Amino acid sequence: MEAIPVKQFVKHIGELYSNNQHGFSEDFEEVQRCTADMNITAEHSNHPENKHKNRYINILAYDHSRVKLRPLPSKHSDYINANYVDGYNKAKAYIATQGPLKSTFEDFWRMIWEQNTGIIVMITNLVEKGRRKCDQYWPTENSEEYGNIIVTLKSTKIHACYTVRRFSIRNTKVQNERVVIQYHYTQWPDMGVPEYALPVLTFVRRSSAARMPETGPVLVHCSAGVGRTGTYIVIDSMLQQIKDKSTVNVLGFLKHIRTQRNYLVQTEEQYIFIHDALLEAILGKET
Repeated sequence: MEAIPVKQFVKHIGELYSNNQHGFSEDFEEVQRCTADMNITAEHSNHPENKHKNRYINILAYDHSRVKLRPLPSKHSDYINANYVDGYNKAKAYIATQGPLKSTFEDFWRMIWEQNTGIIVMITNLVEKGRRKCDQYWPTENSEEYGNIIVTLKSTKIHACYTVRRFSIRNTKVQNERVVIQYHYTQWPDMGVPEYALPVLTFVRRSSAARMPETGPVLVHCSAGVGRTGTYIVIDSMLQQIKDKSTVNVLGFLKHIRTQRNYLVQTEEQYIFIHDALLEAILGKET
């Protein structure tokens, strides 16, 4: 599949790092240019009624892959800045989305309900170095109402680098009650990428393993829902590919998902960090 054997992975890393990381720069420029001769529309994102529902004006939801809310008894009531994103050998394994705004809390929770999503992966802090990145769309304790969905915090589990929050959500218009587990990574740096890949590895595996059978896509968000979100999706997907085929196709998979949401894996640093992480994962398994 134009993939690399796991055994060659270590060697491939060497190459990409060699010659002042020329390999990595080529690869990421290819990722960046892979849309060059593709115009992917995001028209609903820029409809006047929907512009306030985007956290970042340049981070849009491609029309073709966007998650649509069921329309309401409400012109653009169907829009949320969210896109289906493929996982390894499974279409629409994820919903990549922005960290919701106060204004989109209802949309966000309704999407989770309507998509049969049971896992939230959140890869941001609410505020970072004094900068707002994400509004708190869950109750600090007990219940909160977001439109037709009431969210009850049931249990919280705080690890070194991530917090797990077990929520019970109920649709007041509907069974009516669903468990939704948020895995909240809490140690992503203000700037750049994590120095140590292992906590991120650990986070991916546990959050990934929480995906239960016959459930809707896992929702992954950070602030904008492209950089860290894209990084998560690639690491998780490639770990599945390694498990399933003992191969890796980071460049191939990423070029693919770039068509489904804009800027997934937003930086070359993120691109390299993916490789570091898979390297550590592979060398972990080897021992």
